[PDB]
Amino acid sequence: EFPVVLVINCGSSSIKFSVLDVATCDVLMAGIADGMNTENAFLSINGDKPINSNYEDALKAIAFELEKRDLTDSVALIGHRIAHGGELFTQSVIITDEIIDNIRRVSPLAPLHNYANLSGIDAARHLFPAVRQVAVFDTSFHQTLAPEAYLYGLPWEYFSSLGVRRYGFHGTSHRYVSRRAYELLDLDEKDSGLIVAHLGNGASICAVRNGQSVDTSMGMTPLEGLMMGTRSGDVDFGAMAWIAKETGQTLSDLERVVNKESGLLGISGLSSDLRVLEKAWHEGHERARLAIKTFVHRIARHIAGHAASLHRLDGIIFTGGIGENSVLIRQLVIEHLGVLGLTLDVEMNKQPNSHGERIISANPSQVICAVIPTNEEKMIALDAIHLGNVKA
Amino acid sequence: EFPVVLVINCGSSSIKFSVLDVATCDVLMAGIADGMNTENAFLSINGDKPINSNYEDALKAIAFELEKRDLTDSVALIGHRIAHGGELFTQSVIITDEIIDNIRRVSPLAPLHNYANLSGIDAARHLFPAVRQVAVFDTSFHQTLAPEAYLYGLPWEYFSSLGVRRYGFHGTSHRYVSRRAYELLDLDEKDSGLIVAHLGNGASICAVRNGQSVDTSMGMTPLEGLMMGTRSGDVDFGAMAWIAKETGQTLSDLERVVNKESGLLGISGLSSDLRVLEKAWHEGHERARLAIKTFVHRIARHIAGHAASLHRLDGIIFTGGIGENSVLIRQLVIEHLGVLGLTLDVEMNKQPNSHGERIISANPSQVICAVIPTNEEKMIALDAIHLGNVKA
Repeated sequence: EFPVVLVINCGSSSIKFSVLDVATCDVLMAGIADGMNTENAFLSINGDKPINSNYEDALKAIAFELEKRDLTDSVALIGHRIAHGGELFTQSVIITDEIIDNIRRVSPLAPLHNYANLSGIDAARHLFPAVRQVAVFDTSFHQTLAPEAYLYGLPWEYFSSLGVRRYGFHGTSHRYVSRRAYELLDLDEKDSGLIVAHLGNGASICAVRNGQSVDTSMGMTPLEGLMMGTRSGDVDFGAMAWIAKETGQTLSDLERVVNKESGLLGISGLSSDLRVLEKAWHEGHERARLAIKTFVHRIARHIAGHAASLHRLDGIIFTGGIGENSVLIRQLVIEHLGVLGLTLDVEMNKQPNSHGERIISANPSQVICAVIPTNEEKMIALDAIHLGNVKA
Repeated sequence: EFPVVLVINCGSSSIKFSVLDVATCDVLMAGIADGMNTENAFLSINGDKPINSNYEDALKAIAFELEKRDLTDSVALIGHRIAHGGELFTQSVIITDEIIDNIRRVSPLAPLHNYANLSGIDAARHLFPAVRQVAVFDTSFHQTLAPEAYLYGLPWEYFSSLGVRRYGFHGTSHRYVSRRAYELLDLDEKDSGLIVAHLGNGASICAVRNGQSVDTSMGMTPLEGLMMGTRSGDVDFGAMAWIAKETGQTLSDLERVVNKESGLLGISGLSSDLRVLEKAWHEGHERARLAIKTFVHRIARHIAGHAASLHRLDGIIFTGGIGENSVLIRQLVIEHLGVLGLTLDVEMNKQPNSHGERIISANPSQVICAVIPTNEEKMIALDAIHLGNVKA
């Protein structure tokens, strides 16, 4: 019958979706319902002919587009991406009224995206009442973190009553990539130490000991850790308090600066795109050079820092938009980690992403370096497929 | 004639002082003029019989105490501890009107302590007009940091116009300890990679490549990096912004919490003193255990992170109150760094601080581990003595 999985990702102003074959996890259809909540909303199926509304309206359009393509009868599972699962979700679950209630409980931890996810769930339940639906969380993989790894240095009341703690993100990616690495590197999952560098527009490092996440660079919010596209990353709180006095800016004013105006875009004053910055550096632009150098320095710093949660380091894995495609960043990051005895294979590192799961380190390297393309829709689908066998 | 150096440290509410022999750098007198700016002020010479006023009043008392001890005629040099030298000071200098003017320029970077230092300089110039006086800066050693190491991910204007950047502290300690390490470990200064862990009430890590500071854990303020006695250390700015909404606290309200109420005291809810917390952990107290475990985790994390600024790691050096005396912390931190191939010599690590400069790592260790007691007054004096030969 060739059943399919409908993967849904509801952002603050967009609904991204994919349709994957159950047997192969091949993408059969992809799209994005952009410009949400605004009066102008457009659906772009397969990147062609935009056609012109609330969250349910956009999904009803997608459902009617699958109905006219005769795929509605093949949708056996629906996968939902949830931004934040708090401490309540440690893995992917079958959606029920209880799960919805519990997602709503943790929604204050991400008031923007989580309510959009619930809107996507409410709509998909209305349109597909007979289809099994699953929730896959960004945070769930990092719930194996020890208290010493997730606690902040703040007073205990902030953690006990307010729930302030490290959660970490890109967890679905970090899990997927780690699983693939045991195959590629011929490692035993239960006797392994990996560092996964997820480098995209948002970026995080994760240390994976014996199949479990033990440290990750993002905190309670996606703002901590690595410097990113428009995100500052680690920043001295005293420096932020010093700025507030000099500029007369509040905490909310500076939160927007840290999130939207900082990072690669902030230092260079040009772009959050590395392709632009690399060219500018070769064209002699110094602020683009510094932005990249700082980006690399902070990546090296966190990769090495995260390695302290491992007993033995077996592999460093690059993934995400930047991790998969930037030959320069990988070279610089690896060369910034000679202290861990890394040796780069320059020609292998030059190979484009089309070569997929690949080794980029030379033989004398003490630690294997690799690129593994991340596929978050596939992991969502694979979780959905596995949960498809359940009788509940 | 046996000339001496008068070392002065002016805090926000105290004047600490020592008198060191020029030839040996042996402490001949030590004291503290505490309770400054308040109406009750007491001078404690050698920890006996407190005797009972502005910054000049307290120093005039010290000067009269040296006059009655017949040492005033032996004071050939006066050393001043300056909290912050901005970007203007890269080393210890002979104090002139120009230097004073320039210290005043950078005093907005530390409005509390720096003006107290200038008050100590103004007073010491009044009391000892014929004595050479030198300034030694907490920040100066970290001025060798590359832009990639000291820049934050914030927009460029914050660095260019406001001067927001990493400065780092304990620089005098980090320099001194690093110099001693080349002797103890038989290393060539110009071909070496050290990590210095300064663990006291305030704590910082510093990476020293070829004699130069290349990375350090504190930032623009002493609030960034390691979790400390009452300091939180690295904290997600988004988490702080999240708290502000829930509690209704401002940025200044949270700065005091981060600085005075957090850290070891914050998590344990008991003490900032490790001796208390160690006993409590053995007595079964869980929050004291977690405070120490988090303290160690964050130390391990930064030591390993800082090692990425080195090409070869030769030694890890412990110093400061905790680094010198805490057998437990050293054991746990080293055992948390098996990834760097560290091997602890348990019996050597048990040796008390009276054994001074000592190796605590076993032979199979890939990296030498050592304790080197820090002496900031001596480094101030040694800088003063060297600058004593100058004709200006």
